[PDB]
Amino acid sequence: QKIHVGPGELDDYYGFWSGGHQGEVRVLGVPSMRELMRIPVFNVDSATGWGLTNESRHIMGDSAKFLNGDCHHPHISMTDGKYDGKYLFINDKANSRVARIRLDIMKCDKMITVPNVQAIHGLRLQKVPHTKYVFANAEFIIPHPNDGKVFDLQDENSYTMYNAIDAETMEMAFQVIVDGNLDNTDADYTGRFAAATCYNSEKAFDLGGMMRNERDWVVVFDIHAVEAAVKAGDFITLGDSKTPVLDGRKKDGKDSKFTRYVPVPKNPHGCNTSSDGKYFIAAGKLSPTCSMIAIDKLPDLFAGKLADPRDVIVGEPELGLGPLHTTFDGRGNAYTTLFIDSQVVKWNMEEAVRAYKGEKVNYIKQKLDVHYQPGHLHASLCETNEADGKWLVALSKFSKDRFLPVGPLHPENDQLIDISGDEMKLVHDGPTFAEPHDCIMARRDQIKTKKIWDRNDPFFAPTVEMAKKDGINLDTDNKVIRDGNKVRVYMTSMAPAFGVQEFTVKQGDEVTVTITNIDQIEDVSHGFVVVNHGVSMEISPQQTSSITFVADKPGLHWYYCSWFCHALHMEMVGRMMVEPA
Amino acid sequence: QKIHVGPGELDDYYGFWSGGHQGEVRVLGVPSMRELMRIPVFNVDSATGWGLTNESRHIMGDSAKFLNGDCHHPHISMTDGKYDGKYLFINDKANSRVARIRLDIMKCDKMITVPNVQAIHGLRLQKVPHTKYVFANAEFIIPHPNDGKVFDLQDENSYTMYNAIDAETMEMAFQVIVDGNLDNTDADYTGRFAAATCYNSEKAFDLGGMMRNERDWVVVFDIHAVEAAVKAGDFITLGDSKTPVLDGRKKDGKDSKFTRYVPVPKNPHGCNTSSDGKYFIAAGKLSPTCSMIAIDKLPDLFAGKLADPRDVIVGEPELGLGPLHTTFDGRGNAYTTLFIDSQVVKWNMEEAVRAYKGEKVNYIKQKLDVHYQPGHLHASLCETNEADGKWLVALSKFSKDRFLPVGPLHPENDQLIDISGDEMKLVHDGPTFAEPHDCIMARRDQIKTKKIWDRNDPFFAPTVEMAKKDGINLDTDNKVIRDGNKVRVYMTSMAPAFGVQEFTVKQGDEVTVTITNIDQIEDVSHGFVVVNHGVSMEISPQQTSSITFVADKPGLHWYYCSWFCHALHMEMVGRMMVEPA
Ligand code: CUA
Ligand code: CUA
Ligand SMILES: [Ca+2]
Ligand SMILES: [Ca+2]
Ligand SMILES: [Cl-]
Ligand SMILES: [Cl-]
Ligand SMILES: [K+]
Ligand SMILES: [K+]
Repeated sequence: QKIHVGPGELDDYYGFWSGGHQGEVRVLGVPSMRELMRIPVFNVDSATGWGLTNESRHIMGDSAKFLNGDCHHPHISMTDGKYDGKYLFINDKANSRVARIRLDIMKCDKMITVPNVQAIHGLRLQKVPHTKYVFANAEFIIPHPNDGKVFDLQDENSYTMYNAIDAETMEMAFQVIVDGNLDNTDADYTGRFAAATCYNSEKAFDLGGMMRNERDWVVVFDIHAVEAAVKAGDFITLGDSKTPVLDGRKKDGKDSKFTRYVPVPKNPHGCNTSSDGKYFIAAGKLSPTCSMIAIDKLPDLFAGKLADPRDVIVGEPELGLGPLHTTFDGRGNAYTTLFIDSQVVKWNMEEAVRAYKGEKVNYIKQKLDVHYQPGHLHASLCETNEADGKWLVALSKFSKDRFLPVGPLHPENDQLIDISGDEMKLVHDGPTFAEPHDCIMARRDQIKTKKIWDRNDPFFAPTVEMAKKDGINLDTDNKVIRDGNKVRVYMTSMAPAFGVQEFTVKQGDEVTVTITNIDQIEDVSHGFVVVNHGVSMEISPQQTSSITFVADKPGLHWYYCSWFCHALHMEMVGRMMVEPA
Repeated sequence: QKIHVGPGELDDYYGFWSGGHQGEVRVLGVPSMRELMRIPVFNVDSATGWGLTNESRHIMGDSAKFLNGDCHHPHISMTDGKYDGKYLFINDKANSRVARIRLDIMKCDKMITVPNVQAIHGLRLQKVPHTKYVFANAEFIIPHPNDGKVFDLQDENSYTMYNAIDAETMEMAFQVIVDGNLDNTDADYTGRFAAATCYNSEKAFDLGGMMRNERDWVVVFDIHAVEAAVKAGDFITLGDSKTPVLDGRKKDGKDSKFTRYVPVPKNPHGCNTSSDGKYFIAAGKLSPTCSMIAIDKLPDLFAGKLADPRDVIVGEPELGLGPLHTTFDGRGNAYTTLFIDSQVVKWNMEEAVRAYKGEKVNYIKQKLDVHYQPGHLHASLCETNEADGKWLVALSKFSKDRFLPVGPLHPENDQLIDISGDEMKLVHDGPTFAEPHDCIMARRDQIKTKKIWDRNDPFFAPTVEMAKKDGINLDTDNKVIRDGNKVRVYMTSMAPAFGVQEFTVKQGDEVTVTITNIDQIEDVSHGFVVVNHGVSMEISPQQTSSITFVADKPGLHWYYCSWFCHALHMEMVGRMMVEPA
């Protein structure tokens, strides 16, 4: 298969990389493994002005004060268990957020701070009949209220929560209180069930105390029950938050209607739904195994027909030292990362089930050495019923000597593996910055992007609305509006000239600058930088962007186009003149 | 020649790419073209905490308030016209800075805001006897003083200055006032001469005005005469800066003794020194030519022994539409990007010289189509007397359809070209983000990097000093110092545990957390994030990192390791308990 993309040839798949604790999303071409684009999200991007513009800061809301993010789990919206390519969602563990990226423009359009929780980690989307909810794990246990009166993790009100978000409105939909904590999560192929791993059933704070008892669990949710109760008004609220909260904790050994707890060894990590939709598969981490829950048997468990929690475990294969995550070729094989053994193991699921039932069958097919310490892995289309079994990417955390030395801080090794035949084969070592955790691949024909902006696009619709209240036609106008100590500059730009090449303000004015790029030709991007004022933004064809800063320095202040747009780019400039105190 | 670096194999050259409007430096492996490392400079990096940590904010000084940058020009320190691999220097156009990167650790360790100027653009290094000076261009004509009383560019005190920075101290050495402006810059192979291009000899603000003269110039500097006047104390100062300022403007049609103006058509851009040391080659931009100045004839120019300044023009080859930059194979050939024709033109320098003298000779050897609109280009070791004629990179501004569509905003196309033979062969298209302008390549053996940090390292030496005053040994100690409402947490880190897992503070307290990574294994990096407090940093092996934040939120707040470092990495956590006000 494939491997090389030469000049003039295009990649076959889009890859979407989490940027880890750097905070952006990266778009790659597969199988080239080249970075086609970065999409700023939780990071401040000096290039495009994400974090600086009024459009981005409005999207970010109050959290625009944060300059950091820690994002792990990128996922694409689905319709009937197949990517629809409309949105990508990603977590922020550092500042408790979920972001939405529109895949038609490759920008983040919505962001939410998840209320009453700490650290949003695991995240996956509802598969069937479409992505109605985004499900997100809050990883750390906290007091409720968290007012500094209680610090102890054991209080009746010290807990973490599972989170559902309307994928379309990006509002909170509901939250479910749970025993222990939450690591990773996945959803079934019906919409009824979701599931999550827990590694802190002990509720300790030290290393040894989290590794305490030989088993934790995966908690299985009945979204249908949860939906029913919310619409039956049976919910509580926490603090000033209107979010419906339902209780998924076990009372005195009795179950809530919303949850079930399936014991799993040992500090389990990855939580993955097979492409055939037969299994939730939990990676054992400290246990050298994975754990297979039959989704089949979940209706009987919730209905009380099953004698005991462990009954839904139809497989528990022994695999190797330090299992972290599982993915699927859609051929009936599963692929699991072993962190300690530094391998990917390929294994047959149905054979694992039968071996848990007595039959002595060798369910392991192959172990491939990786370099080194793999975390996540992802097979192409693995999260859909179209799992095509062509490509595998394992994302290792130590690169050691796989690339040229670049100092004490090392890159990550993301390795492309061909799985289209019977033997896994390593084809490409891909260095990446700041620890991507997971990634997702889509077919090229599953993504459809806009070549230039629509004037009516929601992204800057608020800026269009404000322009109205000044009597500005953004498509045509080059005006300066004065309002007390607020100066609002409106201009069109067309390579190689700004529509407004000079304005004059008085010292201390609040200057907003709105730019509308009216070039027709694709790729004709402009920038705008105000020298020595900390101001920078992109404006792409037919886009409107706006930025606001204080003219606190008297004298002549130059602004220049940052994006190379024309032969006369260097001369694409203007002057802001600031009248003294 | 080469091209593919399969798994386990290593690249041959380091590349150091500008990060453009994004503000960072990127280290790539050549010829694979993979990005090995991002070095944060003018950008805020959520991953390492550059812009957030105390060590980084100290280096940046007052400019820490700025979240943006605009770099174009990365260069490597030399000894005897050869790379010595100690330092990389780069410009910031947006906020008028010069930054230093230490190539042993791959971090920015020094940063200066250039006084009394706007927009640091062109930048190159003294070649011989070594890089004592960093030369830097200030692009924009501004009033002095810029107090808001005078705005006119024609005014006797409206001008810009050429800048010299001590490469070692990173303190201003001197500035030189010039007529017109400055675009790009380069230096000879003796240390006496430096030269810069000008496109605004007209001192205009509009587009037509800047294009009025048929010729602008390259201004040439006698650095030795300059140095001899600073020494003699024949200099002025401006405003609050101590920096010696010399006058290299013309006075009533008579030269300053520090400078010469050599008229060159038209809005010239590139300013490149051939690797044999013979020529400053200015790229003609609006004129379809390069102009070759003979560094030979310069001593006579400054000794007044030549009637006209054009007498130092020895070749002015017609090459094609929109020449922007020039590079060298060390074989006698120059290679020039044609922005409008979208080509690299290979030409023989000495034949161009023969042609200028009327001799009938075809100095053009080849034109290679590039995709699309090339700005800068770079041939391996081209800045040294060791120019090796092997690889070339052309950095084109419009990628169009060369990669998959990723929205209205496109990647740049940096195309690797094989120049080892008579024929340039296009070998790889490399999509890049936020428009790197230029780059530089060095042989693998020319870069030596630290595998781990030294405890004595200058980078965190100030943080070490604060610890001594506190009677704190960083290598061993896990104590919590209190001083009023200041709280100074000192801890060691060893995967999988922070040496301080808990600390209590009062609401409103100023918390400084100082972490020393005492793991000995290479590549074992640690991280430190405080949830919902916008705090994030990296501590690589044997490093000390510190960060400061306010505990304005009462309650329990978790802090965790961000770098996946150990099997139990998820459990590398701690607790900040904050008592109410
Ligand atoms: Cu407009 Cu560069
Ligand atoms: Cu230390 Cu992960
Ligand atoms: Ca446990
Ligand atoms: Ca001119
Ligand atoms: Cl998972
Ligand atoms: Cl140049
Ligand atoms: K790593
Ligand atoms: K571009």
